[PDB]
Amino acid sequence: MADRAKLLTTPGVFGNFSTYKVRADYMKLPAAERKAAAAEAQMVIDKHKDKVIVDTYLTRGLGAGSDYLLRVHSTDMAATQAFLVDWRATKLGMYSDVTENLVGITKALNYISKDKSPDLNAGLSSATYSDSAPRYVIVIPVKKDAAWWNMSDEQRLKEIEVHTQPTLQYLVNVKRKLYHSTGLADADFITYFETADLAAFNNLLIALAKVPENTHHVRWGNPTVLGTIQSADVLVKTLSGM
Amino acid sequence: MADRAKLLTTPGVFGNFSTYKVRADYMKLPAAERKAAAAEAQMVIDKHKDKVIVDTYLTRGLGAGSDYLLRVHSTDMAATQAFLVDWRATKLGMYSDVTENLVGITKALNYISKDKSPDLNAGLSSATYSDSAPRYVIVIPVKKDAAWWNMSDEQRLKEIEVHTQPTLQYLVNVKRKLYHSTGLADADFITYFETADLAAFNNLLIALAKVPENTHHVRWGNPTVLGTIQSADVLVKTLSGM
Amino acid sequence: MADRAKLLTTPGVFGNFSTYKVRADYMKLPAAERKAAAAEAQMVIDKHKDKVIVDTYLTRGLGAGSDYLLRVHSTDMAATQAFLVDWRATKLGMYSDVTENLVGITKALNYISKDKSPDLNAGLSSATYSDSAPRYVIVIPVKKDAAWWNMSDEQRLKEIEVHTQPTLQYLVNVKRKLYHSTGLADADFITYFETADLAAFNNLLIALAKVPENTHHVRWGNPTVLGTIQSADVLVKTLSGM
Amino acid sequence: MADRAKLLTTPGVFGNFSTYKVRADYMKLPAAERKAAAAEAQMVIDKHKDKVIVDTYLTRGLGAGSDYLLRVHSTDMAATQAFLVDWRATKLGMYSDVTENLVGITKALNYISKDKSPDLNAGLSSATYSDSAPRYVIVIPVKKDAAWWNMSDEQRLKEIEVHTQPTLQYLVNVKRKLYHSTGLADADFITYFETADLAAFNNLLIALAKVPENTHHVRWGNPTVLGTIQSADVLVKTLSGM
Amino acid sequence: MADRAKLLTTPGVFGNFSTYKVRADYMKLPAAERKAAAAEAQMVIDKHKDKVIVDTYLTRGLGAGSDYLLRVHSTDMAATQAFLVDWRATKLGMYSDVTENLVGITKALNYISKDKSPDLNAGLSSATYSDSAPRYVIVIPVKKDAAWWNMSDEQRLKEIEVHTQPTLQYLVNVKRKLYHSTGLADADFITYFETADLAAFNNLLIALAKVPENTHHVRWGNPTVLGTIQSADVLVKTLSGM
Ligand code: HEM
Ligand code: HEM
Ligand code: HEM
Ligand code: HEM
Ligand code: HEM
Repeated sequence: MADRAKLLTTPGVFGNFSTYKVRADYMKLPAAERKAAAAEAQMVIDKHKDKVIVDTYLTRGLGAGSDYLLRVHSTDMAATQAFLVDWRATKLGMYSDVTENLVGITKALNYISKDKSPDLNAGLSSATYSDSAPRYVIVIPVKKDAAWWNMSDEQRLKEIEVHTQPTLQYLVNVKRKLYHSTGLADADFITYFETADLAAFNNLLIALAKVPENTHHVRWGNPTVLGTIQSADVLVKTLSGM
Repeated sequence: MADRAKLLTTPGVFGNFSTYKVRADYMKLPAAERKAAAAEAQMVIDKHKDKVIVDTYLTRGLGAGSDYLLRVHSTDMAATQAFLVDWRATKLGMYSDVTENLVGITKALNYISKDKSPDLNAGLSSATYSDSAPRYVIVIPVKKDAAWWNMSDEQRLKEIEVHTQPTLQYLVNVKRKLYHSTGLADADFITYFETADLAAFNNLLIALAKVPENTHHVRWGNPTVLGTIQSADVLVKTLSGM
Repeated sequence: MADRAKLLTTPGVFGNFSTYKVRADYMKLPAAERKAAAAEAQMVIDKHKDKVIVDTYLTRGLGAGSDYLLRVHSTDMAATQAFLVDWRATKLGMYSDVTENLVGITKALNYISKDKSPDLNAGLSSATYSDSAPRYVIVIPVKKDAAWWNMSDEQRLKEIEVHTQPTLQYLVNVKRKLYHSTGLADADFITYFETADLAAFNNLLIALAKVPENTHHVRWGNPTVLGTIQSADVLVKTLSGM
Repeated sequence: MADRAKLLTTPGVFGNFSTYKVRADYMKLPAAERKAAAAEAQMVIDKHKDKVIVDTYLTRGLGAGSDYLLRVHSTDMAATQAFLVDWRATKLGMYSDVTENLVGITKALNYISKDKSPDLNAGLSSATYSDSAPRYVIVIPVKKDAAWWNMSDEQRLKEIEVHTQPTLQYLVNVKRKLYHSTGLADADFITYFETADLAAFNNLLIALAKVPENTHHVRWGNPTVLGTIQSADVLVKTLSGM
Repeated sequence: MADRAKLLTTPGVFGNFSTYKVRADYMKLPAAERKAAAAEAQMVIDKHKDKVIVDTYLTRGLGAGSDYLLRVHSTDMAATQAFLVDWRATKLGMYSDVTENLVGITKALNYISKDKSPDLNAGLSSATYSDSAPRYVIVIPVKKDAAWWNMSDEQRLKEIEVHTQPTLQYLVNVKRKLYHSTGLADADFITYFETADLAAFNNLLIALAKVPENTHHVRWGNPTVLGTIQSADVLVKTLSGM
């Protein structure tokens, strides 16, 4: 059976990110049909609970790319697909147009490992989030240029150490997670963040804009997906006028 | 009730900018439904008056990106979202397609502070708008390249002094406001202007095109949002044939 | 009140260019409904005759960007908006989707004045169009890179003298008008041409491609709007099957 | 009747290329409505037979840009427009969305003339197509960068001689026609090919990719339009389920 | 009846790749119409079995570009078109919007041939897939810059040898097929992969990102099409809620 804490903290897990706009004729449906949408959403999540985990987020009003985001994990990529196929059959899903959908895999540390960069690795492992419960999500797709990948392992390691040094301080108020996507999407990475403090988040990304690694980005957003963390019930009720 | 002056003049405020096109079938609604739209807009703005302020602008006819613009402020990012969610549930909102939606935060001065640049700071602080009441809004999203951000604080200060020296004169007939967006949108900044004098505004932007800072812009518009300042009542009536 | 000759020949005039596609369901309306459209167009133009002038052009079949173009002038930018708001309320307008809308202002000569460049200015001043009445319009939005604007006044003057030298001969065959748009649209200029001779026009633009100024263009079309000059009556009848 | 052979083989002729998608609701129309489409197409082509010639091609299934292509020639650009206006008012036309529409003019040889390049000109003039009747069409819009146009006539001639030398051999199985578009569309040229042998065509374009001229292309496709040559009757019946 | 193994393993075969989104109103159709779709799909595949082969893949939930992919082969390009024209006439086809459609031809080895690169060719020739049956498909369109094509045959061979050396090891768990598209689509190549191991596939693409060839890519995806391999019956049933 699928265990949430394990799926969120181990290598080899597929993360499937999808954003949707609600079609204009959804709100033209009868109120009873929309009232029932929330229970249909919970049933489809529950149907797939032995294979996948699902998180929901409200993006309407915080960007033009979408109205909501789904983050789905499984050790089986096709299982994420099957969940999303069934989601699209729900009442809300049927009235949802997909606007972005990126997949990636979690991996062991390539750079800031105990073996390769022990001091920074220690700071990474010892950090503790100490703020209020996160309220916001940010997803940033990232793609690096050919020049980056053609640099040596040693050159890249140095640039990732420079990425890490000024950002460790933000682990008190930003949670991060990295997925790897080269060959599976038009991105090298999907980056995922949770925070209560968007002022801090803006400062964190400014810090990263200022390092030489940033000279290699050909995608660093587009979209930058900003949303609020919501339960599935609240999300679907909100989008259904319920 | 949220204090408008405080929200417009203090540092940690979220600005939420959204532009919409009105769908073709809105004007096919019965006249009674369109007549009721202005009061619905007033009620939703009223509902959220404890947490947000709202400004409306008519962009139809002055660009192809949108028909209207909303600028929403709050100290709580999610409160701006909640207002926009409720806006979208109004009759006009139901028939509105979002075309752009950018958010940012207000900050203390990074460069032209009393400490760092006292003469320019004094000129900035003492400037007074003296023209007739503004009639037009311009919103310009801005994003700077990695080379900009990788420059030193001193190198960047010098370029911002050069931005400021030739433009202080325009504070007699252009009002300006800066928001910071890196990590929250696909922009580093949202810039907001009010004026009665678009000839002056064109000259102002030409002056800024001519300085070295401009060599670093990867976004400087796209869209350049141009509109007229309108009350919410007049905006909604105009778009409703009322 | 508005005077066509004054508005077309003086500095400080706003030019508002807008292109539209006619939605497919317009032609599904009964002929009697479409028959009324032409009179409505003339009435809205007449309603605004004290503040604006209006020209109409048919673009269907000469590009994929639009079916028609409106060029509207006024000394008040908001008056151009008011006209287009009312245009959108007409039968044809309500079935029109805007595809591009750019505004700009007419200005005194910056470069090829008698003061700064007397020989070329004499050629500009003495040229006379001497072909048949123009049949075609071309609108070309232009934007120049930061490197252009960062060049000195003298460097830019030389490049504009090189723009002018090989093109003066085409004033026999082509009428031109320049508008300035930096800060008001995602363009530095809107350029407007009338001609009966598209062979000559092609040769003219080839001559401009060959000069060093052209190395600074980041927009030089996109869209290149090509149309035929038509009365408002003929335009609306044509798009209405009448 | 217009002289087809003359329009296809002389300078100063306008070529008008347009591609369209058939709307999803076309095939929902009653069969009797669709059955009438083919004769309507024939009638509009006949109506304009004094001023224009028309060729039809099926692109559905060979690219995502369009379902069909029209190639229209006339010595009067406005006459090509008039035909396309009337085409759009036909049953199939009313259910067609234009996706690309580019115009250009045929010209005398600029480079590989008897004057400038007599050996290659002789090769060009004496070449004969000798393969199976063409079955396929390819249209490739081309635009060259400012650096190309800024090169001297002599520099450009050399590069075009290098274009021509390795491609003359393909005149046995590829028919070519060049149109000039600068100023009339977002392209410098429209290039048109007919062949039965797409393997040969692929090899021809690879040969051209390999020459220094290709370093100057900023458009070389986008779209690359690939279709099959069809009669108007077969084209319309195919797209109408008849 | 076309010979599938021959079409999949010989030079001179046309590959036609198309992706589609299912329109929102498909699921609004009565159940009986959707239940009939799978047989209609099998009938059209059977109708064309003398000339083409067809493979089907489910892409919904693994990217935002499409809901399904068709890969069609024939020695006659027009036969692939004829199949796709009849596909679009089926119930599912009629409710499908094409999102990408690229064609190409299979060719003999240009670089890693026995004559040009015998050691690497031997490794290519001896390599055997030995993992579990593939479950996933990846399609990556590739286009190389003018600088690549302008390099000599020897220079390009060296870069393709470097492509091949680190990737031979993946032939145990990734199946590959190359098609050539210059002149036939806005791509130089279409690349096609089958695997059960997306972790391996990500590592494979990372290896290729790191070589100098990658500095020449102007397209390497866009879209990167990720799907699951499915029978036609299962594909159509899944998209029909059956
Ligand atoms: C919140 C504080 C942050 C910390 C402490 C941090 C730390 C790290 C570390 C340690 C790695 C290396 C992983 C490995 O060895 O495989 C890494 C990789 C990465 N980080 Fe961050 N990061 C943070 C925020 C961000 C943000 C905000 C973004 C994007 C905007 C980002 C984008 C990435 C990317 C794309 C990689 C992969 C780099 C590569 O493999 O080339 N990080 N980060
Ligand atoms: C109206 C007269 C103008 C004046 C006096 C002016 C002045 C300034 C000043 C003093 C700052 C520095 C803020 C700080 O220290 O943090 C600044 C920043 C900025 N201004 Fe302006 N400005 C004007 C117009 C404009 C216009 C028209 C634009 C856009 C077209 C613009 C875009 C910006 C941007 C993007 C920043 C942030 C720069 C950075 O942090 O890298 N400004 N401006
Ligand atoms: C028809 C013959 C043409 C002549 C004689 C001509 C002449 C001129 C002159 C004298 C100026 C300088 C105006 C000033 O001093 O402020 C100018 C500016 C300009 N022209 Fe033309 N022009 C012609 C055609 C065109 C065409 C076809 C285009 C675009 C394709 C074009 C684009 C522009 C632009 C963008 C400017 C503004 C340049 C700047 O301020 O940096 N012109 N032209
Ligand atoms: C089929 C064999 C081909 C031959 C023999 C051939 C030959 C030529 C010749 C002789 C010219 C010069 C015309 C002049 O002097 O004005 C020319 C121009 C041109 N050709 Fe081709 N060509 C062939 C195929 C192609 C293809 C496949 C393309 C596009 C992919 C192409 C694109 C062009 C363009 C854009 C020009 C105009 C160049 C300029 O004026 O700068 N040609 N070709
Ligand atoms: C799975 C292991 C892989 C192996 C062993 C491999 C091997 C090869 C070989 C031997 C060639 C030369 C074909 C010839 O001589 O004509 C080739 C060409 C090519 N491969 Fe791969 N490849 C693999 C994976 C990939 C992947 C994953 C991609 C794309 C992301 C890719 C893209 C290409 C392209 C575009 C070409 C044509 C290059 C050109 O002609 O310039 N390959 N590959």
